Amino acid sequence: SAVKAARYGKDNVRVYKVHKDEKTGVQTVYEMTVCVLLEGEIETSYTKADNSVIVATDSIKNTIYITAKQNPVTPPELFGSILGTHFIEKYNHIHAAHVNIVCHRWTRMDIDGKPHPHSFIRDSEEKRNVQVDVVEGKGIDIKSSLSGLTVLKSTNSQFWGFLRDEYTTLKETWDRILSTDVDATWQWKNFSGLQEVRSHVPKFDATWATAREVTLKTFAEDNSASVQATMYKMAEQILARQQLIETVEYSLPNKHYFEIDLSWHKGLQNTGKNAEVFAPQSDPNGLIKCTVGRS
Amino acid sequence: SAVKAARYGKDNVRVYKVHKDEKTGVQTVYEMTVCVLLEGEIETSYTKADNSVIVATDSIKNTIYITAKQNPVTPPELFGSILGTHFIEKYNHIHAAHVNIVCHRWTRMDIDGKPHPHSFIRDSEEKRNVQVDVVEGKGIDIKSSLSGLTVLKSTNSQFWGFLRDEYTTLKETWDRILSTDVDATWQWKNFSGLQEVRSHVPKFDATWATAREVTLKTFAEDNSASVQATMYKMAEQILARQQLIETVEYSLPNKHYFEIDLSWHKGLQNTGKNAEVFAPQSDPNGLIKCTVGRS
Amino acid sequence: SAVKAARYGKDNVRVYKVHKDEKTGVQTVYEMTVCVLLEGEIETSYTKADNSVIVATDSIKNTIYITAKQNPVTPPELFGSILGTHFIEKYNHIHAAHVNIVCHRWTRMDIDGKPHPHSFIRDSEEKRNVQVDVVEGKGIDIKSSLSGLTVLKSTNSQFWGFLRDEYTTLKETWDRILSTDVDATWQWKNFSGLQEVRSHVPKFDATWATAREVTLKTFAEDNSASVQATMYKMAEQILARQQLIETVEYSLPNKHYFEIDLSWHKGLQNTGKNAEVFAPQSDPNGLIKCTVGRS
Amino acid sequence: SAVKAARYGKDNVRVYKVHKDEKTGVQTVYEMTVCVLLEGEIETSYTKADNSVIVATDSIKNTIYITAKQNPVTPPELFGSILGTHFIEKYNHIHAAHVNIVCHRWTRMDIDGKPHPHSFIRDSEEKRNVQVDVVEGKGIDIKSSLSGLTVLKSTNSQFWGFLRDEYTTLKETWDRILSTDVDATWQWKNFSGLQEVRSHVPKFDATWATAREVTLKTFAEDNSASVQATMYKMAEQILARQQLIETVEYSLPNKHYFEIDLSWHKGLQNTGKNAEVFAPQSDPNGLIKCTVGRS
Ligand SMILES: O=c1[nH]c(=O)c2nn[nH]c2[nH]1
Ligand SMILES: O=c1[nH]c(=O)c2nn[nH]c2[nH]1
Ligand SMILES: O=c1[nH]c(=O)c2nn[nH]c2[nH]1
Ligand SMILES: O=c1[nH]c(=O)c2nn[nH]c2[nH]1
Ligand code: NA
Ligand code: NA
Ligand code: NA
Ligand code: NA
Repeated sequence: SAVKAARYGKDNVRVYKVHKDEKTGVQTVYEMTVCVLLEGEIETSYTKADNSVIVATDSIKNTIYITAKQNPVTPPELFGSILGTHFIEKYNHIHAAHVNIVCHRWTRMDIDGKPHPHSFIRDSEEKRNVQVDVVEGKGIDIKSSLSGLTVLKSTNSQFWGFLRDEYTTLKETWDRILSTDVDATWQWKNFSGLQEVRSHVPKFDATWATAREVTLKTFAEDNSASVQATMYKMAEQILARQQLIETVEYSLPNKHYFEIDLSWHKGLQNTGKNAEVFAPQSDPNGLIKCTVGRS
Repeated sequence: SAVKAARYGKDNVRVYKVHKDEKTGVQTVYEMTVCVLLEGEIETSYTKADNSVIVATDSIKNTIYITAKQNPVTPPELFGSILGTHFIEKYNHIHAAHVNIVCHRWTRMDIDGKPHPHSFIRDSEEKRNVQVDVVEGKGIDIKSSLSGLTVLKSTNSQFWGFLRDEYTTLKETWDRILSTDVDATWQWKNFSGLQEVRSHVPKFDATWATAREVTLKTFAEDNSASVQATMYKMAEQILARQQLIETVEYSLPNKHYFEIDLSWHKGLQNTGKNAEVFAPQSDPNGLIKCTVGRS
Repeated sequence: SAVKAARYGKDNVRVYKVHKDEKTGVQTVYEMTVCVLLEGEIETSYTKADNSVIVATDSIKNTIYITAKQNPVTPPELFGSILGTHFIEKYNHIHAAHVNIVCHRWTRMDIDGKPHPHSFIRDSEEKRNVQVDVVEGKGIDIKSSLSGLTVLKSTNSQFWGFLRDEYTTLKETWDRILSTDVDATWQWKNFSGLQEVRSHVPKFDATWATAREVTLKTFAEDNSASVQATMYKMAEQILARQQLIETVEYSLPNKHYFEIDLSWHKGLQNTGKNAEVFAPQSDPNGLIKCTVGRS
Repeated sequence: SAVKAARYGKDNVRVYKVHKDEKTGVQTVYEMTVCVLLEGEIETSYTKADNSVIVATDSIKNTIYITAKQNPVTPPELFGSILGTHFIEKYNHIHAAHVNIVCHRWTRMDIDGKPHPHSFIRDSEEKRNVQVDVVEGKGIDIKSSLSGLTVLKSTNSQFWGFLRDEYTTLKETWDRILSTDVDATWQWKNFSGLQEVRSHVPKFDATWATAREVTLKTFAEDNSASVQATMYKMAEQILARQQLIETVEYSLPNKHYFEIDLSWHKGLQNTGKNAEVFAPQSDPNGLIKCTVGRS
């Protein structure tokens, strides 16, 4: 037998950082969960019990805290690039670092119409994520994403004209509920190293904001022919607005809400144009994916 | 042996309702999870296999949908009271109904600065709940609550002057992070029946809004001596603003964020006044509760 | 306003303890999650910011580890009683301690037909729990339980003869699937203090084993007329086998598995006597409870 | 813009099937959760709102139930292969089907030492999974796995001799606790189609059993030099025992249990050779992966 692939590191490292403006008294907090996995010339730890090649996962944990102390943690694309580069430069025999960061929302509270200097609320479990792969001699590959953005529209979704055969029971519809949890990922062109990532720093927050805005507006305004058609419209717009993105991937569940026929009870009308009360279905769910790139 | 207590019903009934304004084209959605448990002269279903006394839990499920079709589902205090009253009036041998409702957030989207007519976002997993106990001859008892409101302040929390003995290692502090998930319950005076609940309908949404506002402002503005002292201030204010509330109960975890001593690494300073990077602790957590009533 | 009730402490304290037999080399592990909440003369911490009355929750955490180091952690009824008694005896102004323990399964592995000396498997998420309330001058109240015991029988469950009215759509059946997650609690007679709890130590593990065995055998062998009737049979037997138990409470979900009519597809027969493929329903679910005591 | 990749289908389809032996009266149940995603000539549903190419996800759901009615559902490798093949053969424009199956445990109850004919228990949340990719003209690729197998050993694990530098605080140890949740995947050689999969049917259950047995015995008996070294030993043995497997992948968290220094309290000794009480850590955790193939 032979080791074909190996990676190891530390997962689920929770990190909080506070920034304190001495002039204004305003504080800003960041909270993330970080995973770092390393690859390199480490096969002998598996095959020969040679621990000399192992940077202990506990040390990886320490390094994450030290790096957060000495560097900006925002935008997460930058922090992830700094963290991954550290490992490949510091250790001769480590040749790739894989950094995943999940950013948790701490949104500044408004009290009496004014932003509070040091109080925050978790407004939703929506996350902003990055995956950064730093590979020696091959640069820095970054995939940015938003996830856990849960939306619903109560009309202006249709689904008709699909294939009908002996396995089909679904009725065509011209008015249904559409609800989903949005997972959207944009993949940046390869960067040559940290200097290049640093050169593009302002684009990271701006592109996240654009991706979010395009997703929300398109969902709200499209008279949707299907999840497929609506998601493609979102991806097309993101690619148009940021030239440094190579591909956009969406993964969308179709979280079904079923009509409830109540006509058995005193002829109560609750279907079609008379539908008011629906039964949300926990499972199963449609799952629709697409990756959109440039012509 | 004898049956000392019994209750049965349907849990986890998901319900969605849409309201459509024909004049303006605006749609408003409500989504809840409902549990209804019944009590009454039902012992023989347990002791003698006498199913004749059982209103099937499937029928309870149907009744929830029918009731939602025929009645307002907001405020949830009213809907719960209507639903519970139905069971005790309809069935001679059912003498109490226990209705629990969890309301899920569907907040209207703003697109380009204007409220969208039929698109919604789940902004946080904060819930608004009710527990309604309808008991034949004893009226309607309602407990309203908010839960899952997650907040953090990065300074203006202290904890010193506590008991110190041979079990104590905790250092006194004059500046710490305070973070919690708020669970707050206000218990209404007993209502004589549905007519009385109907008479107070506007107070339900207004009191929820007050409870939320008081919680947020007090958390943000109190220079907190302890979770205990801050929570008492919240409860006192709610009781002052709504005379029809008898008690307010808070249950607050203290979600700890620990300093990380990095001085072992190149004398890096990250404690006390120099603390910037902290380690959020998933467990254990303090848990602090109090019920506040009137003198 | 006045403080009507207050309790505070530490939740989610994970504890592991190992016992090592020096003679045989056999090791035995215990893992639990512990919560301890205290009550007493502590109102002033809430009303006056008087922390002098607060035993810090961090100190409660330390005490749990110290107590586990110095005492047996099994049976959990005993450990909980020792832990609660400590707080009311040590602190003059603390008058009640509420201890909740969840015991996690670590079952000794069999390798090649022989029990391994120091390797364990988590065989299911079934838990054994205790709630111990130690109240100064009022003794020790213990509720023992098992939870998370998930079972299914594929036949020998019926449900017919229930109330039928205009809200009823459920068909009577003489053969259905029955599946549930068992939550069973037995409440001991009040104990005067630790000496009395110590006197009954062997009864705790034996009664847990009896409760589990009675639950499994009754579920498997009863030709069930309803969840109600089957659960009552379980409770009756437990009360018969242990005189020191005052009440037994069961709380059982009815986790539905629905028939799927496939007759629309080539007249395929999959209902009634021909039912082979079913759709498990995640929600809603029936919920049936009963508390059984002595005549 | 252009569609670079697309797949869509139905996720979270829960399925139960019962087999009834008429001769013996013995019943056997199977429960799974199934996901099926399709690929093919479907770009126009995204780009042109052309639904004519869409096999509705609802129809995919129906097909799963129909297929389960007409075919064995065990071993899951076979069922997944039948299900995937159906889609590529039935629909001209569908060229790949991706089937994921999670099998849930329903283990026959022993009552009074004898196997019960129709009663089952969920003994642990361990799963047996398959991923089957059926690609037109390219055969059938199957990855089989077990997951959620949670184990702990209380001694006979070591970790010393790792890299030490200025980021290192971890002490070397010759005796620690090792606990993990095992995720193990074996990838079969490509099969030419269903006939070939059918030819190897007995190997599927036997290889799963071997993988499980090798994992448990190796974990229990290895005096482990590291997670890396122990996992490699497991993989090597599986590859030796089944020639039709090409690679074995393990992904193992290192779920840490920390010593608790209690010496501050009356010089209590609870570290090193005196360690009895430990603190399980929920996070962070090491994460160690390896893929082992043939020389
Ligand atoms: O088994 C281990 N492998 C590792 O890579 C490691 N790093 N810290 N502790 C560890 N234990
Ligand atoms: O066992 C049952 N008990 C009930 O109360 C019930 N209601 N619907 N189905 C049921 N099954
Ligand atoms: O606010 C607090 N209240 C308490 O009771 C406590 N105990 N430890 N830290 C604490 N913080
Ligand atoms: O938007 C949809 N896309 C689909 O592929 C589908 N299949 N069923 N319903 C559906 N809705
Ligand atoms: Na390197
Ligand atoms: Na009545
Ligand atoms: Na006392
Ligand atoms: Na095809």
